[PDB]
Amino acid sequence: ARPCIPKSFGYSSVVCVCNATYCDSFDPPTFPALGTFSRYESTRSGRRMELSMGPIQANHTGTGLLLTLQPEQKFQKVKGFGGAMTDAAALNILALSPPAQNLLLKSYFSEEGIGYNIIRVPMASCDFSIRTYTYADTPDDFQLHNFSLPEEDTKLKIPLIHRALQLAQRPVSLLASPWTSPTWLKTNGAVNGKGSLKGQPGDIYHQTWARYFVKFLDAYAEHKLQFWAVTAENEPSAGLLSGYPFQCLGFTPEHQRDFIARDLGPTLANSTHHNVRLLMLDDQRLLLPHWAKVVLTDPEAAKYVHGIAVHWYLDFLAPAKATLGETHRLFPNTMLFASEACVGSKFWEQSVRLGSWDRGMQYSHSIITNLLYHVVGWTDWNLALNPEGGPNWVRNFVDSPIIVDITKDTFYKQPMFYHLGHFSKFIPEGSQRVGLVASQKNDLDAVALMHPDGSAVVVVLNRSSKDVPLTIKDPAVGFLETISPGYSIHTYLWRRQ
Amino acid sequence: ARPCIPKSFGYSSVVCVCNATYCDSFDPPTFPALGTFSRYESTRSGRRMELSMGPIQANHTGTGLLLTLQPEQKFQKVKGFGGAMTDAAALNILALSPPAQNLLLKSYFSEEGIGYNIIRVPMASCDFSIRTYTYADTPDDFQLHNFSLPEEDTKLKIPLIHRALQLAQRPVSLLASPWTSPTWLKTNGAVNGKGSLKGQPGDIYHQTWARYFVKFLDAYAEHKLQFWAVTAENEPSAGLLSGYPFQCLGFTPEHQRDFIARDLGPTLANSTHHNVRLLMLDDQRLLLPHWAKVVLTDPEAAKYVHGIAVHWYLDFLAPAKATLGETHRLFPNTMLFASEACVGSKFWEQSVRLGSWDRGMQYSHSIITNLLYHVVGWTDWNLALNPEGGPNWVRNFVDSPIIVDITKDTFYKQPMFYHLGHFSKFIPEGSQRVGLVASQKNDLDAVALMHPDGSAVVVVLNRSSKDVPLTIKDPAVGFLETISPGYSIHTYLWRRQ
Ligand SMILES: *[C@@H]1O[C@H](CO)[C@@H](O[C@@H]2O[C@H](CO)[C@@H](O[C@@H]3O[C@H](CO)[C@@H](O)[C@H](O)[C@@H]3O)[C@H](O)[C@H]2NC(C)=O)[C@H](O)[C@H]1NC(C)=O
Ligand SMILES: *[C@@H]1O[C@H](CO)[C@@H](O[C@@H]2O[C@H](CO)[C@@H](O[C@@H]3O[C@H](CO)[C@@H](O)[C@H](O)[C@@H]3O)[C@H](O)[C@H]2NC(C)=O)[C@H](O)[C@H]1NC(C)=O
Ligand SMILES: *[C@@H]1O[C@H](CO)[C@@H](O[C@@H]2O[C@H](CO)[C@@H](O)[C@H](O)[C@H]2NC(C)=O)[C@H](O)[C@H]1NC(C)=O
Ligand SMILES: *[C@@H]1O[C@H](CO)[C@@H](O)[C@H](O)[C@H]1NC(C)=O
Ligand SMILES: *[C@@H]1O[C@H](CO)[C@@H](O)[C@H](O)[C@H]1NC(C)=O
Ligand SMILES: O[C@H]1[C@H](O)[C@@H](F)C=C[C@@H]1O
Ligand SMILES: O[C@H]1[C@H](O)[C@@H](F)C=C[C@@H]1O
Ligand SMILES: O[C@H]1[C@H](O)[C@@H](F)C=C[C@@H]1O
Ligand SMILES: O[C@H]1[C@H](O)[C@@H](F)C=C[C@@H]1O
Ligand SMILES: [Ca+2]
Ligand code: NA
Repeated sequence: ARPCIPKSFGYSSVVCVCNATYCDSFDPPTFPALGTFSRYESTRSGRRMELSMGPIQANHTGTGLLLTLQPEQKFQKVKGFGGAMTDAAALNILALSPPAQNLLLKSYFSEEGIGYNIIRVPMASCDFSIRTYTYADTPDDFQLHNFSLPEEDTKLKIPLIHRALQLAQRPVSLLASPWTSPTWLKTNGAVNGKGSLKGQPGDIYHQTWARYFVKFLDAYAEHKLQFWAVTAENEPSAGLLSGYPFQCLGFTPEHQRDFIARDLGPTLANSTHHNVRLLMLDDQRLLLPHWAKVVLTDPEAAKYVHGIAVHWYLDFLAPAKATLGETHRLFPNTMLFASEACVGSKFWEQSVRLGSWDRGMQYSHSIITNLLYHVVGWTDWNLALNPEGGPNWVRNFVDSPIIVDITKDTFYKQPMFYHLGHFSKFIPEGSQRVGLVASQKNDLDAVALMHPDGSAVVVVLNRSSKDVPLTIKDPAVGFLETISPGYSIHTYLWRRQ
Repeated sequence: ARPCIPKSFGYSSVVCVCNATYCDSFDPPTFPALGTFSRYESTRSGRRMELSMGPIQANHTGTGLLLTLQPEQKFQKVKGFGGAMTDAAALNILALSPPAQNLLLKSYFSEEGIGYNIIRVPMASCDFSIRTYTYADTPDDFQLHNFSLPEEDTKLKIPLIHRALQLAQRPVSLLASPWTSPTWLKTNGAVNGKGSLKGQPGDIYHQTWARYFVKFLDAYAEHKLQFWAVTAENEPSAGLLSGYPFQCLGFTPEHQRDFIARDLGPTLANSTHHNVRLLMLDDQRLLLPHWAKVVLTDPEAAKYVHGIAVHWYLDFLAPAKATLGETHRLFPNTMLFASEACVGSKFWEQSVRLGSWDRGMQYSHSIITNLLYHVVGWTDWNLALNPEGGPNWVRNFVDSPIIVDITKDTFYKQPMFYHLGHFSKFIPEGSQRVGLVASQKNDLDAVALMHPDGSAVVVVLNRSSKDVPLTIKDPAVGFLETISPGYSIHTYLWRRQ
C-alpha cells in the first residue's frame, strides 16, 4: 500500500496528491480470518480508507447503541458504482503524462483503487464538451448515411474506456445517455433551448432518433465496446424549459411513454443490441412516482423498460419514501438506479472546493439514502475536471472527485473520491441490501449488505461532530465493538462462514 | 383613454413609457347593452388592452373553432390578483418624482389601471432588500421585548401600501410571508444557508416564532393595516438546501404540519388576529399533493389551514393535473392560490428584457393554467425593479412588469403588466370560473368566468404565430364571431341578461 500524501487548500479537509510516480493505493483485497473484521476509516482530520482489524466476540453487554444485522431480511441487489467519461473528463485525464493517467485510472477501476464497475458515456456533446456536435449533423439525413463517431469518441473516450476495462477485475458496465438529437430532428432547430423531437412518436423523426441509438451502439461495437444499458434521454424535463442553456431534448412523461412503446423499444428489440437494457426518466427523483405511473401502466412501454434512472440535483424537494419508496411499492420488479450526481451546479455553489469534507458527506449521505430505498447503483458525473471545474462550453463548472492540475502533472483525490470508494470498493455487483436495526435513536447514517459469497459489509457515516461508540451484532457470528468518530465514515467487512 | 407611448429596447415588443406628466390609462366602463360584447386586445405588434365592441348573433354556421361556455358548470370563486411590496419595489417606486409615483400606483391599483386587489408583504428582509434584518435581532429575546418595525416598513412599505389602498376602489387583501426568523431561533445562526428552527414544534423556539407572527400583525395594526392572510413560511424547502444563498427557514412537510398544529394555528387563533387566514406550502407546486396529504390528514393542523399557496418556478416539472388537480380532488374545500412568480431567477435568464412578449405570454399562460386547475388567485413578485432587476443584496436580479429608470424619472410598463391586466382588471373578487369546451384541438389558452354582476369574461391567449378565426357561444345570448391574431391576448366581456 501507499498512503495519502495530504495537501490543504484552506477547506475543511485535505486532498490526496498523486502524480507520474506516486499515488495512494491499497494492497490486494482479502477477507481476514473468520472471527475477525476489517474496518476502513476516513476522517475529516485526514485518515483515508485506513485499514484496521478487530475481533468478533461471542457476547455483548451495555445500554449503548446496537445495530443488529438482519441477514434474513433481503432487499435489492446492487448493479454497481462509477462515474462519467465526458469529453471534459477525457481531456483532463489525457492532459496528464501517461504514467499519471494510469495512476488515475487505477485509482478508480483497479482493486489497488476503489473498484468502479460503471462508466456513463454521453451520446455525443453535452455541457462538459468544448465543441457542440452530434453523430449526425449533416442536415435531413433521415437514412443516417452520414452518422459517425468523431475524434472525441475515437481518440479520447473509447481508448480511455478500453484502458479502464483492462485495469478492472470485476466486469465494467457501460451506460449511454444522449443530451441532444441532431438539430434537424428538433422543433427549435438548436442543441439547447426549449425544444422536442418534431412530430409525434411513431413518425419519421422518432424512427430516425430511435435508429440513431442503434447506430451509436453499432459504432461502439466496431471499437469492441458493448453497453449494459442506455437511458431514453438525459434530463428530458430540461428541454421543456425556456432558454435551457445547453444540450437537451424535451419529453413530457407521455411523450417518453409513446417514444419508448412505438420507436425506441421496438428498434432496440429488433436489433443485435436487444440485450441492452433501457432505463427511463434519467431525471430528478421528485418526478417519481408520477413518471413511473405514466410510462409503466402502458403495457406496450412497460415491456421495454428495465429500470428507472434518477439524478440527485433536487433531492432536497423529494423525500426518499414518497418518491423512491412509493415507486418500488408500485413497480417492485423495475429497478431504480442513480445515474448522475455532482456538487457545484447551483449558482451559489463554488465550482471546486479542494478538500471539501462537506461534499464527501453529501456523496455518502446520498448513496446511503439511495441504498435504503431500493436503489441498485450510484453514478458520479465527470470522472475528472480541471481546478476551474471545466472545461465546459457554457461555463457550467462543477466539482469532481479528482481534480487534474496539468501545470504540475498532478491530480488531487478529494473527500468525494473516498466517500464514494467506501461503497464502490466493498459492494460488488450482486451484493444484496439486508436489514440493520438500531436499538435506539441516533445521528448516524448506516446500511448493511451481503456479498454474493455470503460475507457482510456495513457502511457507517457520522455527519455529526460527536463520537458515537456502537456495537454491530451479526446474530450468527457475534459482536463488533467500535466507535463512529465525528466527521468520519467507516466500512466494516467480515466473513460469516 | 390615454394610449401607450411605445419604446423598443430591441426585444420582441415595446414597453409603454410613463413619466411625471404622462402615463397610458383607461376610460370608465360604459357597460354595453345586451347583444353587444367588449374586446380588449394586446399584441406583440404593439396593441395594449385596446377596446373594441362587436355584435352577438342569434345564429352561427361554419367548421371553424367554436368555444362553448357551460355557465351551469361552476368551479372556484376568485380571490384576486396583485404583486409584492418588497423593500426593492418600495425603493424603486419612491425613486420616482411624486407625480410619476402616483401614475405607477394608479397603473396597478385604480380603475383607470388594472385593478390589483392583492399585495404580498415580506415579514422583514428577503433577497429583494438592501440589508438583512428581522423584526427581533436582539439576541435570545424570547419575550420579543425588542420586536420592532424598522424604517423599511414604517417609512417605505407601510406608506406606499396606504397609498395603494386609497387609489383602489376594490377592497385590497394583504398577504404576509416570512423568509427568515431571527438567527438566534435557528440551528445554523444565520439568515441564509441550510437551517431550521431549533428544537421541535411545541417548544420555546416554535412558541416564540409563532408569537412573532402576532407581534408582526399587532405592529401593522398600530399603522392601521389589517391582513387577509399569512403563509406559514416563504419556500420552506429552500432552508433544506446546503448554502441556500438568501433568507430562508427550512421545514419538511411534517415540521410544517407540527408547527401549524402546535404553535402557529393556536397562537393566531387565540389572538385578536384569529380571522386572518393561514396558507400552507408557499412553495413549488411539484410538492403537491404530498405536502397537502402530510399537513391536511392531521386534523389538529387541518383545522387552522385555509389554503395552499404555490410558486411557479418549477412548473415545467409539475403537470397541473397531477399537482393542482389531484390536490383539488383530495382537498376540494382547501383553496389553491398562486402567491409568487417572476422571470429571471434561473442562472441563464437575462434579469430584465425590456419589452419581452415571451415573458408576457409566460404570465398569461401560467394564470390561465392555474385558473383551469381550481386556483383562486395569482400574485406577481416585485411590483417594480430598476433596469438591473434590483436592488438585491445577493444580486439575485429578476424581471418585473414595471421597470423604474431613476436617471430619467421614467418607468416602463412591460408586456407582463398588460398580460396580468387582462385578468386583474376584468376578474374581480367573487368571479366564478365556469366551463368552456372547444369543438376541436387548438393552440389557444382560454378560460371563462362569470363576474359577480352575472356578466361573462373570457380570456383567449394565442402563443402561436398563426391567426385563429374563432366563435364563442354563450347559450344565454348567442355567438361572438372573432379572430385570435398570432401573439395576441384578448379579454371578452358581455352582459348575459
Ligand atoms: C510526485 O509526488 C511525490 C510525493 O510528494 C514526490 O516525492 C517527494 O519529493 C519531495 C521533494 O523531494 C520529498 O520531500 C522531502 O521529504 C524528506 C523526508 O522524507 C524531507 O527531509 C525533505 O525536506 C522533503 O520534505 C518527499 O519525501 C518525496 N516523497 C516521496 C514519497 O517520494 C515526487 O517528487 C513527485 N514527482 C514529481 C515528478 O514531481
Ligand atoms: C413625458 O412623456 C411624454 C410622452 O412621451 C412627453 O411628451 C412628449 O413631449 C415632446 C416634447 O415636448 C412632444 O413633442 C413635441 O410635439 C409637438 C406637437 O404637439 C411638436 O410641435 C414639437 O416639435 C415636439 O415634437 C410630444 O408631442 C409629447 N408627447 C405626448 C404624447 O404628450 C413629455 O415631454 C415627457 N415629459 C418629461 C418631463 O419627460
Ligand atoms: C337560427 O337559430 C335558431 C335557434 O336554433 C333556429 O331555429 C330553430 O331551428 C331548429 C333546426 O332547424 C328547429 O328544430 C327549431 O325548432 C327552431 N327553433 C325555434 C325557436 O324556432 C333557426 O333556424 C336558425 N336560423 C337560420 C337562418 O339558420
Ligand atoms: C453522406 O453520405 C453519403 C453516402 O455515404 C456520401 O456520399 C456523402 O458525401 C456524405 N455527405 C457528407 C456531407 O459527408
Ligand atoms: C429591549 O427592550 C427592553 C424593554 O423595553 C429595554 O429595556 C432594552 O433596552 C431593549 N434592548 C435593546 C437592545 O433595544
Ligand atoms: O449535463 C449535466 C450537468 O453538467 C449537471 F450540472 C447537471 C445535470 C446535467 O445532466
Ligand atoms: O482509528 C480507530 C477508529 O476510530 C476506531 F473505530 C477503532 C479503531 C481504529 O484504530
Ligand atoms: O425571494 C424569492 C426570489 O426573489 C425569487 F427569485 C424566487 C423565489 C423566492 O421566494
Ligand atoms: O384588432 C381587431 C381584432 O384583432 C379582431 F379580433 C376584431 C376587432 C379588432 O379591431
Ligand atoms: Ca426558487
Ligand atoms: Na471552458
